[PDB]
Amino acid sequence: HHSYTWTGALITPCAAEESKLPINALSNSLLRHHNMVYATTSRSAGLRQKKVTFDRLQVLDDHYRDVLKEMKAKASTVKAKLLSVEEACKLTPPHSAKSKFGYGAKDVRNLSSKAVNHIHSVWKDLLEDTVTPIDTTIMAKNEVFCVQRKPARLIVFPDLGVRVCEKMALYDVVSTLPQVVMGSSYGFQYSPGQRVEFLVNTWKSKKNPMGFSYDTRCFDSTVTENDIRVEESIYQCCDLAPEARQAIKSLTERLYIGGPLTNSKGQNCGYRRCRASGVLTTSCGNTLTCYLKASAACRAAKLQDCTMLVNGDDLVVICESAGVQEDAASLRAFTEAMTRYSAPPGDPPQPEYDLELITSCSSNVSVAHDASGKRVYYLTRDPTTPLARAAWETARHTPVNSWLGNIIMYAPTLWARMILMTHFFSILLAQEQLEKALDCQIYGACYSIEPLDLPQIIERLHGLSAFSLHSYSPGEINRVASCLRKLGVPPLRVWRHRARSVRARLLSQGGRAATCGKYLFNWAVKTKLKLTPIPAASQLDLSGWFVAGYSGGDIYHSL
Ligand SMILES: CCc1ccc(/C=C2\SC(N[C@@H](c3ccc(F)cc3)c3nnn[nH]3)=NC2=O)o1
Repeated sequence: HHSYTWTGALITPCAAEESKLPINALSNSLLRHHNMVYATTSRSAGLRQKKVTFDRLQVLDDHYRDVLKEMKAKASTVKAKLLSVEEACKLTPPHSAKSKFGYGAKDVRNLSSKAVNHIHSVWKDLLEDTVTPIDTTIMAKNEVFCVQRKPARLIVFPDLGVRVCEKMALYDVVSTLPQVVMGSSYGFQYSPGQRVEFLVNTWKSKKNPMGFSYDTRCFDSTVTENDIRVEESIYQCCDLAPEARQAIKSLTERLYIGGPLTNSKGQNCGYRRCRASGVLTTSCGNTLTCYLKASAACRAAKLQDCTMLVNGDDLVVICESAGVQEDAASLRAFTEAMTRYSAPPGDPPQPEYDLELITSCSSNVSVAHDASGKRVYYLTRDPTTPLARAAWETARHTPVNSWLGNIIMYAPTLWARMILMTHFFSILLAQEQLEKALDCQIYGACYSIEPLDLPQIIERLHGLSAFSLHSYSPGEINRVASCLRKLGVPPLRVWRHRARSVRARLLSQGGRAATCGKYLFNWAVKTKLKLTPIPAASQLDLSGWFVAGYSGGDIYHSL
């Protein structure tokens, strides 16, 4: 029951890898302590392998099965449709990994005959063959972090032709089933403000609120063949075309359950018997499996009035405190139950009685004040990683622009507004690229977004309050200030000055550019403006922006 097996061949890169933070003429204006930023490479792949390789044990009891039966009952009310080849193709990221069969993402998106014919042939093979394991590629991810160094994460994905077939058979499923099965507990259905709203309204729902987060040690490796088959049983509960049932069955047996691992050089690196992190069902499956195990675990632990919030492998639980002593005991029972379900904790879960002290999805609730001085809750997080990546993206263009995604997701925060917005808008203006669409990711899906639309986008996801928040909490203030000292980032005084400069230059531009200056940097001037709803803000089609998670799902969308 080992998560993985290895032949000994090394996980190889498909291009030159940089470890040290690239430096340019802009670097210092943001960060001085360059040696604290690094990017993980294949060189550490070996360390990760040893961490994610272990034997799994599972003891499923009646609570587990009772929760599963309930989940299947909700799942049966779901009706999913097969996606056409064209539809699935249009969902393919312009820069997705090219197929090993003579065509790439560009060919897929343009519906080239070669790409369509191969896709159709792969689809046919899935319907006729439900046994032969599908090949996958294992790569060491290149991610940027701040020191104090972690080994590179691994990514396992099948060929482009297969990814397109996954979409056809399961896109509609993984996009709609989770919300029906888990209801208000499915986190990807909420925007940042909606997630904060759900957490506060839930916290208040309890007379004696108590909450905690649960971090499973390498969740993907804890997923057993049973878990993957259980997820399939849930999918099959949906009303599906017979052709889709066969495709989902086949993908489960040949890909999801496990298969061979091939490095970028074509050598067999080993075999996988756990969750593949680079497939379409990675997010939905982890969310379903985490919710199933945690729900059953809550019962075993006898937690009162439990309200859960699940996002992939990230879990949040808010319930009725039965006392400080009893809570601690319950939590331990919960952990023991989770462990029996093959989901041991990486870090011991601790009970919190202060919402702001609960961190889930690397984030936490905090409070500030809007123009009217009213108390307003918002989602924030430790700026360290976001700032380390912003430095890298300062001297190196990357496939994913983390700074953009961070600005969109945490626009109300002190650090995103003061630093991220000021810094990158200054750069955009200098290169006159304000209107250039850039790629960023929201909940694992890729989106092409033009900086000039940030104002309208932020107003839609956070409301005008994001443009005028102030008097942040002492806790948040200290955490940001510490980060800035650690990384060597200029003080507010400096950023405010740079913001006025950027703001003035934007206003001169006019059009949307001026809108960016007026709204994004109204906090910089001494005499703030009124700031009213943006007209074109209703034209934006953010329908599929916050519906589900697609981490590793190879999903694309054009705004
Ligand atoms: C990171 C270290 C730090 C210094 C001061 C604070 C706390 C601040 S600044 C602020 N408001 C200003 C602001 C500065 C930068 C921003 F990005 C937003 C708001 C502001 N001026 N005019 N309107 N609002 N409110 C607080 O509690 O944190």
